[PDB]
Amino acid sequence: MTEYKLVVVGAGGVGKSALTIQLIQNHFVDEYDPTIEDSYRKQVVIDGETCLLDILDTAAQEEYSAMRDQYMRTGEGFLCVFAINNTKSFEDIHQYREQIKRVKDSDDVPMVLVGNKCDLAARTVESRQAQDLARSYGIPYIETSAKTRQGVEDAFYTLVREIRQHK
Ligand SMILES: Nc1nc2c(ncn2[C@@H]2O[C@H](COP(=O)(O)OP(=O)(O)NP(=O)(O)O)[C@@H](O)[C@H]2O)c(=O)[nH]1
Ligand SMILES: [Mg+2]
Ligand SMILES: [Mg+2]
Repeated sequence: MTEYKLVVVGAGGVGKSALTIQLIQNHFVDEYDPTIEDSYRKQVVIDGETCLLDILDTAAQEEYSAMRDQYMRTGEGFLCVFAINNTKSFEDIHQYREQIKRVKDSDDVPMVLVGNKCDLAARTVESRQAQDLARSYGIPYIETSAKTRQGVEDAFYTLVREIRQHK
């Protein structure tokens, strides 16, 4: 069946790991501690088709990762995550996108912009601002909470559909 290589990127603390674990966790382990970069597998049916998702949870740009360029080459679609209470993380999206362009040599790489931590009242990035940004790149914008689980499935499955539509 169809395998998708997905990569989760973004600034430190935005919830890259929390999102990934929320999607892929089977709850055998009650609380799972993800301190390192790692890969995780999830089998899912999307629009009638059984997909195997291979999901790479990455470190922020400021962290050293030897395989960084290679996993961006491998990656077929990217969740570009910022937190709605962290303006710097939203501003850093430009840099994550540029890194993906640098490696893959394309302006048309499948991506979804994800405003995480939407359960929090203390918002500093308005949804309209992020919609405008996503529209300028021709990518979807999805808000999520890794805590309440709102939007998590939508974010990842939307990314899969972007990859499929890119073909
Ligand atoms: N309120 C709230 N907190 C969240 C949400 N997602 C993650 N967090 C919290 O934000 C902190 C960072 O989460 P984490 O999953 O480690 O983020 P990360 O982007 O993987 N961090 P790192 O870059 O260090 O790997 C944790 O305290 C986590 O519980 C969310 O949707 N809502
Ligand atoms: Mg993490
Ligand atoms: Mg406000």
